[PDB]
Amino acid sequence: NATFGMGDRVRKKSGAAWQGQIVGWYCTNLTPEGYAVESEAHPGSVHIYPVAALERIN
Amino acid sequence: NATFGMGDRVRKKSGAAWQGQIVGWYCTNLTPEGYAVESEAHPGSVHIYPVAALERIN
Amino acid sequence: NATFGMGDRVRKKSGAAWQGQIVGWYCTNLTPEGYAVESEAHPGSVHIYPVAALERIN
Amino acid sequence: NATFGMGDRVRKKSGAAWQGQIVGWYCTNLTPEGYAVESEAHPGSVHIYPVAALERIN
Repeated sequence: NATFGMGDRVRKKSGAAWQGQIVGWYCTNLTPEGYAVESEAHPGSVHIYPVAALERIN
Repeated sequence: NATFGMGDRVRKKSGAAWQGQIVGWYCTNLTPEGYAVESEAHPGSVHIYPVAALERIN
Repeated sequence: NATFGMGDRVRKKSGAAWQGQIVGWYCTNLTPEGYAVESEAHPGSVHIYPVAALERIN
Repeated sequence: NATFGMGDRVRKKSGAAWQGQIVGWYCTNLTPEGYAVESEAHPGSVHIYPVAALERIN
């Protein structure tokens, strides 16, 4: 039901930047569809974001 | 292959504290088995950790 | 010029929760007045937020 | 008493990567000397770390 899948390259749409691959997912009441994204610039660094904060890029 | 599953209550074993439910998972080369945990004290706040940093509690 | 000072007890006003003492500060173009807050529930755990996200409590 | 000052360029020494400018500081019992660092790769993104995790670079 997934907007993204593992390995998709995405970026944060606005505010503080973040860009890299989907490496996981999470689900809470506040964020029913969330993803973990490993930075392509800082290997090993991972942030989690709601789907609405991210967009897929080539 | 999962050490934990969704909804398990866990806590960080040492250093900065964290405690609440598993709400997701992630996988990188640095952390091949990682989990997202929603704080039971601060609803909506989620941290991600490697499995070795966490332990299941009742 | 500080809205808060070290040791003030504050909480996040909305969205994911966070509550505890001011333990530091930071400044970027996106967040020209930001604070570090140590959770009173999870000792050692610290989040940083823009001033507009926080409010002082007793 | 500061190891680093505002604007110093630093990087994380090991594990997950992080690199950019010092933009703040914090102090807790677990981390009596900590810094906020804004990523030079992801503008607006800031992480906090203990001094021992960081090193100054040119």
